[PDB]
Amino acid sequence: SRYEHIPGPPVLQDVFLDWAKKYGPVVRVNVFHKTSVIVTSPESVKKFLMSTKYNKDSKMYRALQTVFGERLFGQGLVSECNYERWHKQRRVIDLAFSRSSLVSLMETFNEKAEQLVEILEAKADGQTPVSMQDMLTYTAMDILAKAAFGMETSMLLGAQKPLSQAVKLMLEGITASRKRKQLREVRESIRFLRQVGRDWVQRRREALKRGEEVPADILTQILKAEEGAQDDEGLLDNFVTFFIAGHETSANHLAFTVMELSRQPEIVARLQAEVDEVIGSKRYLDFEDLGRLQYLSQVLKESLRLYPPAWGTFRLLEEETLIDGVRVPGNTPLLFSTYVMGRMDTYFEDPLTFNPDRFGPGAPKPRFTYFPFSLGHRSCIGQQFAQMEVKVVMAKLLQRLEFRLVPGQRFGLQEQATLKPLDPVLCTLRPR
Ligand code: HEM
Ligand SMILES: Cc1ccccc1C1=NN(C(=O)c2ccncc2)C(C)(C)C1
Repeated sequence: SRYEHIPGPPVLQDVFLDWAKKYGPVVRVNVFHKTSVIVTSPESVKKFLMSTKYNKDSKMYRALQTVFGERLFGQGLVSECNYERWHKQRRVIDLAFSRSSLVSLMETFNEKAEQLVEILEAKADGQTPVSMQDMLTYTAMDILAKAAFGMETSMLLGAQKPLSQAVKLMLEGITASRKRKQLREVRESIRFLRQVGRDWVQRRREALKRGEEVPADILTQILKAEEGAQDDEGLLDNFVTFFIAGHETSANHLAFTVMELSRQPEIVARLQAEVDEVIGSKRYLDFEDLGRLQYLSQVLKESLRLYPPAWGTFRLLEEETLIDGVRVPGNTPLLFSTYVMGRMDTYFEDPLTFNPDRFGPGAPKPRFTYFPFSLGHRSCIGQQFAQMEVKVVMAKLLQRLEFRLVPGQRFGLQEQATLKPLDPVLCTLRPR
């Protein structure tokens, strides 16, 4: 009743889009456990996301913390909602995301991208159906495992099928809650994931002791954040957090980019030409190469406008506040959605047209209407990691292969924690 005065109704993101267009920039939604208010003006985006006065709503992030009673992300970097506890771990883990840290990861990006293209090239007979969704998730997972944790998962070669199963069941579990044996499959998968964590951490600890060669990475920092903690729960929260966050969205963004580009032959021809000019035949992209893939950068940004895997974020409004002429009561989750704003014609001209030129030099940058990595203090710690890795993978594909989507494959979305292609992006391939 306390929310009844707010405009609202008497893939869910698409329903939210319809509601925002019909009811304006502040709309009550009663889908989540609570009533929340979707705020879609750039004025609100700027006010709430760009200030440390506003923090994440813990009632919303509880669904990441714990799933069917099993600790999943716990109080890790994504799901910790208290500013001070968040800040303490952010500053330590930030060390793994410096320019100097990221530059050293180019080797791993190159090796796994090369392995993926060699695998695809062998199937490029213009006939064999290849799930690009699957191949890209395996590459993303193999990259993350090696880069962040020093482990070789070999999913690209069919290894670690249980591990991929567990991630899949746990993602479905997030959405399920947000019978008998689905609960079992989910619960086990989460424990599996945490048990993997304890394994690698034990391995890392063994290596360090008789001082084997142990290169500084994300794991180094998450360990450092927990130095002198009372047990390993905080450590394993971040293991799982980075295990999942460090591949799932990257994979999704890759899959969506490949899917969309399969109907964009003129953009594909421009991307192929850019890659031919900047890297040529070289089998390795350097760091300075990446910055020269300017058109590719723009394409990837446009892909994230229309297809953000992580569609938005929540903040807690503590005190009753006027928001764009609406009285929003205190103790209210505010939902921000780059998916919704990306598809509104008040913010983007012809919003459904895929146009990389929106992100060209000399184009007015979108002011608070576009945030696929979020904004402010709680923006994506892995944004530059992701940007580098997806560029490497995309550049290698474009260098070497032509993709055609199998007819019958759809362009629609599903929701499994994140947004991802409904279909497996089944393609036939030919060498360039
Ligand atoms: C295209 C790929 C990626 C996208 C679209 C993405 C998107 C996002 C978004 C929207 C948030 C804010 C979440 C919220 O408000 O609840 C976020 C935060 C985060 N992302 Fe990502 N992410 C990507 C890749 C990565 C990678 C590669 C890593 C790690 C290797 C990562 C780790 C995180 C973490 C740990 C946070 C929490 C940051 C904090 O609150 O301090 N993400 N990301
Ligand atoms: C944050 C978010 C908002 C809206 C909808 C979904 C998500 C998720 N992000 N996720 C990540 O792993 C992730 C988080 C941050 N950077 C990269 C990946 C899931 C836990 C899978 C779900």
